Amino acid sequence: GLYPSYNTSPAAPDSTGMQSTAVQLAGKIRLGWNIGNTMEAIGGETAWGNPMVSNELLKLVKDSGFDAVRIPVAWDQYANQESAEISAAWLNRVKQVVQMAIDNELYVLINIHWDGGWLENNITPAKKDENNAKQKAFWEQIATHLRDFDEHLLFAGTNEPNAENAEQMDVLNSYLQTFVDAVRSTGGKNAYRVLVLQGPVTDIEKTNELWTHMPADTATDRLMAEVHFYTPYNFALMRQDESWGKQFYYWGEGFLSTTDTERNPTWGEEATIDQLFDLMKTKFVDQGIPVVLGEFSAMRRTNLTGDALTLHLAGRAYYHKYVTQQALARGLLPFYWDNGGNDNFSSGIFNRQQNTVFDQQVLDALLEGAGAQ
Repeated sequence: GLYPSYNTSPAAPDSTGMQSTAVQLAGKIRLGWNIGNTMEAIGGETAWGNPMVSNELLKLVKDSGFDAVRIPVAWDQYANQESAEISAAWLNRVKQVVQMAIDNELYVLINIHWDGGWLENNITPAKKDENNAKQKAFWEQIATHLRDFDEHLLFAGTNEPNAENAEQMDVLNSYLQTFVDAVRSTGGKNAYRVLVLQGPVTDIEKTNELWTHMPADTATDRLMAEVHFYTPYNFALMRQDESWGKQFYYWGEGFLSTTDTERNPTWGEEATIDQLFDLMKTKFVDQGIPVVLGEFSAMRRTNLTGDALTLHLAGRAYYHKYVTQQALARGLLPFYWDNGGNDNFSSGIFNRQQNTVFDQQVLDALLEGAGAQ
């Protein structure tokens, strides 16, 4: 093999604290929070402006009404490029963060994120073999090191794998199978752990078009699918007008501008959100496969001013409430994308520097959406 085996201590299978099926575990999660721009940051945990994950942050996330965290994690930059050995200090750091989250009674989804793109931007026949070898080596290590956590810990094999056609989807299916095999090979509680597999680009329409099967699993009923959501992009993330379209500042029936109508959406309103989520209910949920809505948020436009800003913030809160509520009604588990920022074009709802709530308006909307307030 390209790399040595990192399945060095496989353990007898253990179902202790692993008694929930995927469907049962999904029923315990109504609202999640991503620790964005932190453990996945290129250059290190603080490189993208957030503090190291703290117990105080995880206590505040739980106390604020979240049931779960999604923890984007980088790995490649911590690995020896000859051996694929991940730094012991980094594996211990991730284990410490998982332990703190579980100490605060959160469910935890750990992934390999974009991670500088080694996998994510390389869903190609040319990279298939070398990426399967690194996927296997990395997951053997991650799974071995985190093997003793109970079913509060879930694994997600990839983030937003760039598969745009059937040929790339076949490569992605292989990367997902490698993930499952590697985790299961380590035994112990990893014989039973719920694993989460990503649709192509985590895009609902591409998933609907290209996805055909889950990986084979030695476990039964321990898999979930994952999609993300930024629809409509013009509202949620777009930071400048383009030749092909304009930023929307406003979203939601009864949160639309009567004055600057050109900043209201021309597509991607409530009916489209329902339509897209129904595709996933049809394909996955109503076939007994829960869906993790692993990443969604519409960024704050604090570069607006006055009545326009007020109207923007009211429709942004409504967008988050609507997405959360409509996801849950259709069996998608909503995980809010928080990049930690509190300035323009950001998504942090907490002030991470001081462990306080920065944006109670969006927090309230998420909790109302979840039926929590």
